[PDB]
Amino acid sequence: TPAHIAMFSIAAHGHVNPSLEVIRELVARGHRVTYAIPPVFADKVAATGARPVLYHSTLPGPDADPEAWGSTLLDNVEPFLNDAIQALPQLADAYADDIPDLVLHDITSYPARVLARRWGVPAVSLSPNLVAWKGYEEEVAEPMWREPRQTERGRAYYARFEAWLKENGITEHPDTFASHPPRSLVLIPKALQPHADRVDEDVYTFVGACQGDRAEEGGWQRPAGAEKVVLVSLGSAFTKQPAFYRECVRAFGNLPGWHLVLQIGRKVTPAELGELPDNVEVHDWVPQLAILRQADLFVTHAGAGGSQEGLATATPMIAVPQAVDQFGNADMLQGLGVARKLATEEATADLLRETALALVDDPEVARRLRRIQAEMAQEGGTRRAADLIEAELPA
Ligand code: NA
Repeated sequence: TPAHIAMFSIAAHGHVNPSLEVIRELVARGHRVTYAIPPVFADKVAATGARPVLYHSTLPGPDADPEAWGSTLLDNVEPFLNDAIQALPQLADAYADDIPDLVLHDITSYPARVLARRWGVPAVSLSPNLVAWKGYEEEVAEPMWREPRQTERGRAYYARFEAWLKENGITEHPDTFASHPPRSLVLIPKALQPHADRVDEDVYTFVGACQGDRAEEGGWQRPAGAEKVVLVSLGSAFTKQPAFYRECVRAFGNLPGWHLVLQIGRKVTPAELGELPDNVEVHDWVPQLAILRQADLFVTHAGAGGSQEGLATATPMIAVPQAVDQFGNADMLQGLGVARKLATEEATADLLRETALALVDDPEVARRLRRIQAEMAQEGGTRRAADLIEAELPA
């Protein structure tokens, strides 16, 4: 008689993709898994074998640019409260006489936390980004929150948040409720966790290893004259670059022994790029892994899949973030001695080239990558996380 594990997330790729493999494995293990998700991701979720439970989220669909979330931290954070308040009852009612044995959820789902409590079952939080360490509150939250909190808006945000939890028997402060889960699996490698020396390892277990995505075998496969392959697979931060994808051509084009995979405004759109040399393939859509598995350098936006897979593929990286969060990845990657940090004003054909020739020729870069790949192997992937989830399953 199967345990019911209820998963919760929102319609955003970065909050669904990282755990799809885990959900897939839990189903493969015989658990009955339901997955609360908006309709746009129903197909995506059903493909894991989980039953989608549909609800209406007022958050921006997975198909939205980052003008659409908002410009200050209260603009970033309020939407999750607003959504949660109108999603809670939908979800409570959809699960009314089918109370799960265990609640799993991406960090964005406030309803999941509330319902786990209301139902008196354990919740397991699944983080696709870094988590709080012991000390973050004083260290980091304050000043960041220091100002918005003495504004009329921030006092009302926090007021409404209190009241809403109070409605649901919860007395934890909202910052506690939101940012400090009792139990969490962190889906990024420890190597990419700030001040990771201080994460509480009763609460949090790191499971950041590649287990999965398209584990496909063969994507594109190296032309058998390609000494050094450089995939440029998010290298940018998704913004217009009629100079950066072209700076990449000038860096690697006709560079003896090199071969350059570019991936563009992934809607085609150009004959900017111009007179492509013979060792330069450009595409709108690539299989970042089979490539990375045979690539020797990776120019990247450096988000989770991207910082992770290059580490996972022991591929040194030229870090081209263009976002404060990936500025922390960049100096973290760079901090580990396996990448050099670059912004677009900086990522010019010359400096791309000499940095590329540094990194691929640095035998210690390779040794460090080996080191990190081994630590991620240990952390475990899908089976690992699935184990940890079972180990909670009021069973
Ligand atoms: Na490699």
